[PDB]
This record gives sequence, C-alpha cells and structure tokens, in this order.
Amino acid sequence: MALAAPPGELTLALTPDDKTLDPASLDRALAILAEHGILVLTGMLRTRLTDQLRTAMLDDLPEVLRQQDVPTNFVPGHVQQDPPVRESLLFPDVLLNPVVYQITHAVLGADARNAVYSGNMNLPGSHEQPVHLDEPHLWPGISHPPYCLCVDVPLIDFTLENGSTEYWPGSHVLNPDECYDERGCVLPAELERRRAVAPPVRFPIPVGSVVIRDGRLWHRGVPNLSAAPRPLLAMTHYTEWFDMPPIQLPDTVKSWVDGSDRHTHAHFVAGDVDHLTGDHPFA
Ligand code: NI
Repeated sequence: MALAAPPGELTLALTPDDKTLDPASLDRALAILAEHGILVLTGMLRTRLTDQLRTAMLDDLPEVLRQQDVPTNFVPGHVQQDPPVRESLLFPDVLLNPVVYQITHAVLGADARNAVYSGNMNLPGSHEQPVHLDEPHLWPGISHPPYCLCVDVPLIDFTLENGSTEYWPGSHVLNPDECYDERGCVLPAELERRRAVAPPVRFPIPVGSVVIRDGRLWHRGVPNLSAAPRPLLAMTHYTEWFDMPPIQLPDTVKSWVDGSDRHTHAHFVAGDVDHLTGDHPFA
C-alpha cells in the first residue's frame, strides 16, 4: 500500500538482452511465485515494442467504445480489449518471451501453453473492482499447485494515480470453503481475516516490465485518476490438460508460432483476424 517502486521481495531486475535466468535467478523467481504468487520482472521489453502495442491499442479504443454493449470487468471503466493479431504487431519477445516460458515451463511443465492474448483498458474515472481471482481453484476446500500463470505487460508506466493493480501476496494458496462467489470475488469475512495477517500492496510498474502471477492471486483493478487510458496486454499460460479455446492468429505467423517449444494453443486463419468483434468467417 503506497510504495514508490516494486518491492524487492517480488522483483527480479533484467535487461531485454537476457534470454535465460542463471540457475540461482530461476530458483529465486520460482521461490517468489510459490511464496507470494506474483513476480515483477523489470527491464524485459524494448521501447520499440511497447510503443507500437500502446499505439495500436489506443488507436483501437474508439472501435471498442462504439460497441452496442462495451464489455467491462465487474464495474465501469475496466474495458476488455484484445490487442491486434496483425503479423506486424505479433512480436516473438512478447508472445514467446524466452524468460517468461523458462519460468512457466519450470512451474507448469514443458507442455504448458499460452491460451490468452487479451487486454484490460482502465479508463479515466474508472470504479473500484471487488477483490477477486481471475482463474478459480479447481475444487473448493482443496490446496493444489498452480495450473495457470497470468503474464501481464503494462503498455505505459503504471502509477498509483493511473490504476496500478492492488495485489494480495500469498493469497494464491487460500481455498477455504465458502471463500469465493460464482464470479470469483472473495467473501468479505475472508478478505478481513487475510488483511490482518498479509495486507495488500500497490506499486508503480514501469513500462518494459512483465508481471507473472498465479491466476488464483487475489487482486482488484482500482480507479484510473489520470487523464489518459491505462492499457495492459494480458496472456495466460495453462497446464496442457486445462481446457481452453484457442487464440485466433493469422497463418502469416504459423511458421514461427507452431513448432516452437514455447507452446501456444492457437487456430491459424487465412487472411486478417478481426481481434475486436471476433466475427470473421471460419472461426
Ligand atoms: Ni482481475
């Protein structure tokens, strides 16, 4: 709560040149994800990539807001927006990042696969989301290991002002009976018990960072009190055995996406994919 940079205990500092973590860096990464459920990797992505993705998503926001019903996460101002899947905006260092997949391989296995290429546009004057998990526990009242890791790419500097996400460290292992409602929101009794032992944190995250977290981590989107939309690009790695629909990608990227040992659950389509309406033929 009210930090000035990502906490040391959650953070691993890299450069965009780093292709693998040395054994001790990986051990620390996995120790952080196991204990805290969230890992911040600073210095992962070049300005060249984040700038293009930021531009592409801010250019698409008008088409998203024109929709009959604008799909929002829980409350007003938290808009669901898929980034483009044009050949020229699909970057191996984003989709198939070698450090990300080194971590996800070590936690979920070599057959783990990305099955989400989506985004969260947090609008100026947005409301507070309820504390929730994005992915549920597979059975109520059971402790089990992760089956999915969210990979979140901020496309501007996230600040306390513009809606940097509230995270509940270590919350990813909590699954008592009657803890979650049908939408994945944490029952208030469990929130206040948890707050006494391990209160939530919120911190700036500079663009170029990648956040990897347990899909079961408690978090909430919070108001964007800045004058500008706060874009996030979102991917999710799942174990091979978890049923997900495939990502629609153009067959122009099949050559490097298919037959990588960094797996994507993908359906390849002739021609352009409509990333926003999703309505294209042969989908
Ligand atoms: Ni969420």
